Parts: sequence; structure tokens; C-alpha cells
Amino acid sequence: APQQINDIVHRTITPLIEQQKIPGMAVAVIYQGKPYYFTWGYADIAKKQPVTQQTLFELGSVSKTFTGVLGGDAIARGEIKLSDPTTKYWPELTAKQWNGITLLHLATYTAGGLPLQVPDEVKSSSDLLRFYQNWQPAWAPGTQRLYANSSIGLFGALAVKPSGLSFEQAMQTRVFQPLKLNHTWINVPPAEEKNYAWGYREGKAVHVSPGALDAEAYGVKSTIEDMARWVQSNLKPLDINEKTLQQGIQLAQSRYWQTGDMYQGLGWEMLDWPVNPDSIINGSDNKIALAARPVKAITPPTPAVRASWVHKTGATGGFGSYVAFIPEKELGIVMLANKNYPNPARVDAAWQILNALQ
Ligand SMILES: *[B]([O])([O])[C][N]S(=O)(=O)C1=[C][C]=C(C2=NN=N[N]2)C(Cl)=[C]1
Repeated sequence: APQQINDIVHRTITPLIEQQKIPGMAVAVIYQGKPYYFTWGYADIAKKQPVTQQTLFELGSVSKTFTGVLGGDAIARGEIKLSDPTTKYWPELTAKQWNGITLLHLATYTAGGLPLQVPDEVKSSSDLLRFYQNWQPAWAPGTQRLYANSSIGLFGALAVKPSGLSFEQAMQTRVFQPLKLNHTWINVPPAEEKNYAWGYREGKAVHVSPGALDAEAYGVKSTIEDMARWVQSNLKPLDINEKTLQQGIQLAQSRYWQTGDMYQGLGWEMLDWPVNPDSIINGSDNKIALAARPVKAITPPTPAVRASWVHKTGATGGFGSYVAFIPEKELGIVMLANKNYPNPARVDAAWQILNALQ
């Protein structure tokens, strides 16, 4: 624990926790490839359980990076191609608006206005088919980006069909296990419940609610140790022994579309490094509830660029997560909290830490 890392992490995160009233937090810094861990506060306020390196947090949409990589692995395996029509894998999707909508569009939120959330009313598989058949695009495919669980979530579900594996079994056997992420889960097992933090929303303890395509869009839970290993794997995919997973990671960091200064990968988002910090900090704000942006196709996609700020925010009702890394510097950070606090605060803290260390 080099004093420089200790000092910049504590000087940044302690005030963040105070300002945002975060009940519990874990941080990992990856520096020259090695991880350093920090924890604060409570995984469970009522039961006085501290955050530890073994505490499970809901990753929310950071899960999309696992979905993106699993899809990349399926491409590498020759099971699917991003140029394939969605209907190749879901023949029941016969409605005409689907003509021209490819797995690429699903994976990258560019299908033409699929909504952020699958409606809560969608409970059955038949409800899900009806939803997609009836959905009317606002835009031609490949023209506008609208961040959407219904888009990348469907990509994940379809990406695993040729394997015949469930999404969970595919993720376990093809991503979690080979990377030794042995405390990373789509469904938290009873054996691990003692480590599963509560999220806190308006002071109430909460966990994520079941929903359609939840696993695929926002459903992973993990520890700070496994998430540091996830960052290491994404920093250095060539050290991965499993060839299709190595390739999948590289495919997920390829640049498929540009909007403003940001590039869309599979799950991951990227900017050129050095970044303008106001560009990523301000850009991370949700503004917004719905933010439709024209995109420029990158034809063909640029393979993973080492001089990039690669990142993803995630939230559930009770949790806020952030991951960022810069491959050319062998540098990264994971921030896991059990409160959904504003994105710009996450990115500001991450930038302050990584910039001081690079
Ligand atoms: B990702 O960007 O984190 C997805 N964000 S989301 O707004 O679509 C979202 C998804 C799930 C949940 C949730 N379900 N049960 N608890 N929380 C929320 Cl609040 C938001």
C-alpha cells in the first residue's frame, strides 16, 4: 500500500462519502497491474456489518460490461455475428420494423429507440415477445443512440441461444469461471448471503427487484476483489488463457459508434486519453432520464485503443457503481457503494485518483 495511493484514495473518497452520505463503500485501485483495496462504513446498518473485501454489491449496469464480453466471446466462438439479423436468433420476431435491425444495433443501443426499461407489466415470456413485436422505432436503425436495457438485454439473451446454455450458465462457465471470479453472481447463493450488502434508498434497506432481462442488463453482484480482477482482465486481455474470451474482451472494447467525444463498445464506453475531465464528468450525468443522440458509424470499428479512458457507470435503486481504466497506463479503479449517488460525483472522484497516479 504505497503512501501515494493511500493518500490520494483517502483524500478523495473520505469527503465523497461525507458529501453523499454513502453508508458503505469499497474501492480498488489497479496500479501498474496490482490491486490495492480500501473499505469504509457499513454493508448492513441495522446489523452493524462492515464493508469488507468480501462484501457483495449490486453492480447495476456495470453488468452490461459482462454481457458485452460474453457476447464478444460468442462472436469469437463463431456462434453469432453482430452483422446477423435479430430474427436469425428469434424467428418469432416477424414484425416488419425488425428488418434491418442487427445484433450490433441491439448491443449498442442503436436499433432505433428501444426504451430504457422493459415495462414492469412484462411478466411472461409471451409478454416479452408481444412487447418487441409491438415496439415502434422512432428512427431508422443505426442512426441514433438511446441507452436501453431492452436493447442490450435482448442482445445478451439472444447471444447465448446457439450455445443452448441459459444466460446464467453461459456467463458462469465462459466468463466468471475462467477469470476466477468466484464471488460474482447473477443470483446470490444462500452460502453468500452473509456477505450481500443492503442497498439504501431514502434510508430504507433494499435489494434489486426481479424484472424481465434483469440478469442481462443490470443483474450482477460482485466483490471489490472480483471487480479488481475484472479490471485486470480488461486491462490485459492477452494474459487470458481462453482464446475466445481474450478475443471477446477485445471485441467489447472496439469502437462501433461515436457521439460527441464518446465511443460505444459492447457494454464498455470509451473516450480517447487524455480525456477532458469535464467531458467524462459532465457526460456521466443521466441528463438525464432520456438522452437520444445522433451517432456516427465507425466503419469498420476501431479495434480496442490502448490510449483510452474505458468506463461504465451502474445503478440499482440502492447501489451505485463505477469502473474506469486506461490500458496504456495499466491503471484502473472500481468504486462500489450501497447508495445510488450522482454519476458526476463518481467520475470526478475516479478522475482525481487516476490522474494523480498516471
Ligand atoms: B444501469 O444504468 O444501472 C440501468 N439503470 S436503470 O435506470 O434502467 C435501473 C434498473 C434497475 C433498477 C432497479 N430494479 N430494482 N432495484 N433497482 C433501477 Cl432503480 C434502475
